[PDB]
Amino acid sequence: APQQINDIVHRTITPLIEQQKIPGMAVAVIYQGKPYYFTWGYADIAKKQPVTQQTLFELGSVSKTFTGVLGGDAIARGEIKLSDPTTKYWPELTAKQWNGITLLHLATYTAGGLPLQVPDEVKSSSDLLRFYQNWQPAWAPGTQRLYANSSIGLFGALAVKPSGLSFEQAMQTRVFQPLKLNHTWINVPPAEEKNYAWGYREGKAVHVSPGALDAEAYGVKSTIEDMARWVQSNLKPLDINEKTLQQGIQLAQSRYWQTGDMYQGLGWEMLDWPVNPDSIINGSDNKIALAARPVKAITPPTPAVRASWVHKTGATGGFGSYVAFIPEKELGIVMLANKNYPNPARVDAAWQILNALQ
Ligand SMILES: *[B]([O])([O])C1=[C][C]=C(/[C]=[C]/C([O])=O)[C]=[C]1
Repeated sequence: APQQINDIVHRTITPLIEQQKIPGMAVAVIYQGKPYYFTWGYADIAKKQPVTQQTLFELGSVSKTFTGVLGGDAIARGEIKLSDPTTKYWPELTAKQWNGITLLHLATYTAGGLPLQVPDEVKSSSDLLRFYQNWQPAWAPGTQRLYANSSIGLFGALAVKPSGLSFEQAMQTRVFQPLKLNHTWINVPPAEEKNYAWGYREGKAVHVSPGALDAEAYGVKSTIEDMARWVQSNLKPLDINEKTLQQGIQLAQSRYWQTGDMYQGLGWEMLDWPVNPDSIINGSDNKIALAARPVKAITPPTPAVRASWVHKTGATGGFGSYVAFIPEKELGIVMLANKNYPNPARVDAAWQILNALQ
């Protein structure tokens, strides 16, 4: 890789690994449309397996970006509309609090207070229905944003309903495959277990536990190569030959709501570039990102803005990931680690690297 990239990457990530005690890490910088990889440490401390470009990391919530696109693809196919009420695809949802709550609200965390976590006790199709029937919105729809798995996770599940495909099958067929993300999984197959890094929490090795709507909200695992490719796809969707997917990607980067200087897309979150570091850094901390906040509707939604910083953080009990890219500069970065460390440190590192390249 050009010495410039190599130097800024190493000057930035090295102190990060030491300060945060990150066991293993992979980074990818997309510069002028070309990917450059970097790896450090361990995928498995006990078995001394190093992190390589083939190592799989839990993406955590970055999986929400895949769900936003799959959803957008469904829209481009005319299978769903964001303006359709939730009940059009789940008539069994009869509780009156649901009238007025649209797929857009589920996709954008603006239904009125759906919780972050779906309860552990919710493990079946009937439990899920009961959970949503019983939920009580604290606010009218489309007024406040509350980042939630139970919100976009339901969006993902309802969105693939007309396809007649399972969520995993829709995702494989309509997103992973066309984009050649061949080492990206919702369920890691036996043959790939050997490249599946262990997550580290409090020094103990861990892997994400199964849960309701996990595939739709935080259940994707991937390699630094597939993630770099996922970034290039979102940077330049017009290169995607599959029509509905191309649209879908564009749709996920449209601006539906604004809160502070942040705009909510489908999965992705965007800010106008040039952007202020403190604004994206302080803004990413789990004190702002998860908090209840009023939103102003963007009527109608602004189509994907090329001069934007598009990003998303992700975390599981054992993993910390981050994706950020600037379409107008053909610039992006992917940071995957098997330790869940503070969001501000990720965004800080990512900004130091990308700013240094325009
Ligand atoms: B992201 O990363 O942000 C996320 C993921 C996951 C969660 C939860 C889970 C449970 O259930 O606990 C959150 C968030």
